[PDB]
Amino acid sequence: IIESDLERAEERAELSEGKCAELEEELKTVTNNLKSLEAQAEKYSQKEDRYEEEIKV
Amino acid sequence: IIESDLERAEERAELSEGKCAELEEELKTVTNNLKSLEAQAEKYSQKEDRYEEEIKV
Repeated sequence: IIESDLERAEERAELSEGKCAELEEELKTVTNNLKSLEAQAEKYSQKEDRYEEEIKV
Repeated sequence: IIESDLERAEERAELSEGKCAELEEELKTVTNNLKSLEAQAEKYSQKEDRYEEEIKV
């Protein structure tokens, strides 16, 4: 039972590690997509500012 | 011994699950930021156009 629970504890170490690694990849993916969207939103906020500067002009 | 490895493997499952949950929370935070940023990148692209339109007008 204990060996099976070790296999399970280890499986859970692997599953939770596996999944946390999958989440690291999902996280990096959404972080990179966030950075892209943030950079995009920022490029737009910069364009908004360029226009705002030009709007003011 | 197997139990000690189990406890450690379970501990790894808990530590890894800890990380899994932390990454999940970060994933969701970042993903939620991604989504708010998707909304902002688009609202900003729209503002890029509303402002461009204010310039054109």
